[PDB]
Amino acid sequence: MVLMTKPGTSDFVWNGIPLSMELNLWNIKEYSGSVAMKFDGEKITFDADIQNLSPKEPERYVLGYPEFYYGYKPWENHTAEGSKLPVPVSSMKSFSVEVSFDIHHEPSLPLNFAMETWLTREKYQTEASIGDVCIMVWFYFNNLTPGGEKIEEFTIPFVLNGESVEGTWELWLAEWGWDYLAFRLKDPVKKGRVKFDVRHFLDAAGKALSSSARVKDFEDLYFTVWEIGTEFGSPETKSAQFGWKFENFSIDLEV
Ligand SMILES: OC[C@H]1O[C@@H](O[C@H]2[C@H](O)[C@@H](O)[C@@H](O)O[C@@H]2CO)[C@H](O)[C@@H](O)[C@@H]1O
Ligand SMILES: OC[C@H]1O[C@@H](O[C@H]2[C@H](O)[C@@H](O)[C@H](O)O[C@@H]2CO)[C@H](O)[C@@H](O)[C@@H]1O
Repeated sequence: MVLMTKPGTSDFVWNGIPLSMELNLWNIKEYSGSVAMKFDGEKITFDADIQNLSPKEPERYVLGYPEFYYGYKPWENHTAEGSKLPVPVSSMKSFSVEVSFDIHHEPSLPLNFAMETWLTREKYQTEASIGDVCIMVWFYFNNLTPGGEKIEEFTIPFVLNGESVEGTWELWLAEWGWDYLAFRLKDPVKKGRVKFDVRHFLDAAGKALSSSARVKDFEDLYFTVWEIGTEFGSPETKSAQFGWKFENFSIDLEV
């Protein structure tokens, strides 16, 4: 069992897949109270009951992103050993991700259940900047909209509780220090099981960025990681009570 009760990263293995879990309070300057993240071989859980919160940088809006991930997270210059990522986007034929989740939170708290990747020009960057892309996939949100503005909608299939459905995904785009693309499901799901192919979101992102002056050759970027977690907070959030459980994780990367 892996148990963390303060910010940090631990590597673990879940049904043979090497992963990293990060009790990530990246934009919190100070807090009081409790946080706990645990992996027991079958499930990863997170719980927070924190108060006296203030952000390091209110311009970043959210306060943290407790998560787990497969691959190399640029910002932490970290990857567990044994991951098949990073690989160039062009080499990915398909990348299936499956997980079951159950999110709970006080009603007022800005929060999402979001997955993400970082597409970078070089294989092991320690930051993203102009020319790089962040792609997020939001399956749930509460009192939180993605950054930038909504530009498009895409119909992309996924399997929900074992049934193939067609989701309608809003695409939000922001041009910051790097390009931010967030796909947000229009019928959010707070608890369930999802399976989907990341290649559909890479394809949509490539089309959306086809006329970009900032992103040069999208298919030559490196797909570095797949992160799964919950962003939370806004610049006004002073306390946060929420938690989640993830189970039934599997992936199939075909390169
Ligand atoms: O900016 C560096 C931190 O990024 C964190 O990821 C953020 C990202 O910057 C946002 O634009 C959006 O994609 O949500 C992410 C999660 O909140 C990263 O988790 C931190 O480790 C970095 O310090
Ligand atoms: O860290 C950036 C953060 O942005 C979040 O969206 C904010 C956005 O930054 C702000 O300019 C706008 O006014 O409000 C939204 C929130 O509604 C975005 O939700 C996160 O994914 C992203 O991490």
